[PDB]
Amino acid sequence: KVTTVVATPGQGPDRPQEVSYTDTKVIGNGSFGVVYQAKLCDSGELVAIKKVLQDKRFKNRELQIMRKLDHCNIVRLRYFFYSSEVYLNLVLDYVPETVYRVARHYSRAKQTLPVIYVKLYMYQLFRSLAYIHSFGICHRDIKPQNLLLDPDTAVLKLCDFGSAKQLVRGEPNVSYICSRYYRAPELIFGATDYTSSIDVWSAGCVLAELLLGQPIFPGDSGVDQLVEIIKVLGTPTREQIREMNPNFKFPQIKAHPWTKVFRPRTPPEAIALCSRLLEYTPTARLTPLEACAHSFFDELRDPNVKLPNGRDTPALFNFTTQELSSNPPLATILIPPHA
Ligand SMILES: COc1ccccc1-c1c2c(nc3[nH]nc(C)c13)CC(C)(C)CC2=O
Repeated sequence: KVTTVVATPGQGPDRPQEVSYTDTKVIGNGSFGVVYQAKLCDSGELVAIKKVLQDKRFKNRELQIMRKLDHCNIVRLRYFFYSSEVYLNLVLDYVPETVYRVARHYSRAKQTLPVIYVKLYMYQLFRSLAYIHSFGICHRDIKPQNLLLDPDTAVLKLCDFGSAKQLVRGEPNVSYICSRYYRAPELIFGATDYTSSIDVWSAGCVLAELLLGQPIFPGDSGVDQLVEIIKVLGTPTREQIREMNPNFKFPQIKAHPWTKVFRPRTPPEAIALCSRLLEYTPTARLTPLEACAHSFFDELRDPNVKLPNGRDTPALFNFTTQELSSNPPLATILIPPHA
């Protein structure tokens, strides 16, 4: 059974072309609408299609954002089209697994994902974040379930830009965003003048989860989230609280030292990385490019590095000027001699 529609390509000139697909199958939903998988008739390639109710009182923000983005570690918008009350259909690349699902197979077997995979996956997530943040886009929903994963190639793609937004100095933003477990403390204190650094809090939570086998901060609610954070970081400094929201009763608790938090044969360089990501003071957190340049990811800059299945690594070093624009000298670390 073949559906043909007139769709504009995601990146190109506004040149609507007939597109045909088959094998339609519901795989998802949300308050937005429904998500399908489909096979493109021409290439045979697989696709997800996010179908979203649109009014005419607004440009869709997810769409605006997806048309600007072009990057190996971000899911690609292939086409978009309208259908029957009118819906928007985003046609995305389909990747059958996520970090969350892969990590969960490990965890259900009381096992720990090998560190090489943790390096690969985290590195590519940091790239994707350098890319979007250079446009001033904040994802606002970094979690393992939103990291697409081809486990044979170890390629990771960031997906689900339905909370993503451009942040502008002096335009306030909603404090209750991000999935709870991955939600930065400034957000829990109700900050509305936050930066892109909330995505970096989230990323360190993903890293920490991948080293622990489970979420580091499993909060009963928006507010118990803060308590869970405090058990590990301890109560924040008066200056820390001011850096989060310059404008809540909790007892006084000391920091658990970072080395006691993770399994004992955990590499120092992961702990060191983690600790510069899960900082209270938002401006103390590493930028995504600085995090890519961290020494934890040095195995990935070795010229002989190989996936455990014997294949080569995916592309790790093909940086664009866009991608490097926040700190260009980092290229000396980032692009190693052998490229
Ligand atoms: C907007 O939809 C998504 C949002 C977040 C994560 C994945 C998807 C979607 C899904 C999957 N692969 C995907 N590849 N590409 C897309 C898109 C996508 C496989 C799952 C995890 C089993 C189901 C799913 O929803």
